[PDB]
Amino acid sequence: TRDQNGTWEMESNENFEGYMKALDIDFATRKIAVRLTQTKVIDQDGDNFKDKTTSTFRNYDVDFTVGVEFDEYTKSLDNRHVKALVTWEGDVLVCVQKGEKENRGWKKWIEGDKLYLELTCGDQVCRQVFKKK
Amino acid sequence: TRDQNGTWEMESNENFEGYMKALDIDFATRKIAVRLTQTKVIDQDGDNFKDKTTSTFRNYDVDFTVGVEFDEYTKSLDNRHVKALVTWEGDVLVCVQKGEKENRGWKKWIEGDKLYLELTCGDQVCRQVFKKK
Ligand SMILES: *C/C=C(C)/C=C/C=C(C)/C=C/C1=C(C)CCCC1(C)C
Repeated sequence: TRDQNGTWEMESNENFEGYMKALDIDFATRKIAVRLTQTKVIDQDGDNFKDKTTSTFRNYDVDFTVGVEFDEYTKSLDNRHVKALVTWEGDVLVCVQKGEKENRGWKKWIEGDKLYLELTCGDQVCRQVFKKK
Repeated sequence: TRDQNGTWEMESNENFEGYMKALDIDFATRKIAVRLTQTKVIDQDGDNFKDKTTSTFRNYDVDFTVGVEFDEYTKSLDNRHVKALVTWEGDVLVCVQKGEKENRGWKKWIEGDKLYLELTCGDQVCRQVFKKK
């Protein structure tokens, strides 16, 4: 078939590094690129093609109900089991992940059109700010 | 407020390295992660949350008509101009990218539920396989 329409998810990628080196793509970029999954969206109508390639490293999906403890396997992060509980403290959503790691959890809250997330583990704190699309 | 619904685009990310290290995420993995932009999709109904964070690197878009030569600027790849021409050889879609690099182009074809993409540049060949979602 000549019909290449569809949404296509990468299954394998052989010698992407060699090809990128031939193009002179910088080292930093290649090191990232080889690790990414790619998704390809092809819109084909007769002889007209629109091709969109997107690259992704890892996803993280978590579902929870506030006030309901749950077993959480942090797959594709550090791969541990923790007992997670998310509760409200004012308008701050607060998560504690009980497990091997001390002081593990997070805080997530809104101010104006921005979302603030503070991730904690051990004595380390990571602070992230998101803007609404 | 407590409504955190929406699609959220990361604006900044402080000490992500510190946090991943405390989690014992491996060095190479940390170095890729710190570079990527994240998008957070939150679906909230009352106290029920579904959270999906996606880490992404680059995108590449190209539109063309089979048989019509066009100037391709490879923005976000090697940032060069090639005169690209895409043609059919049987059921294989074949592009030649004429410019500075020799043997530059690609081939795309369907076999079953799979899409095959061979990318070439200089003495290098990259082979990719995609499955329809
Ligand atoms: C017909 C479909 C084509 C030619 C798809 C081409 C996609 C690439 C040549 C991949 C480009 C990327 C890199 C070279 C590194 C950054 C990540 C990508 C996937 C955008």
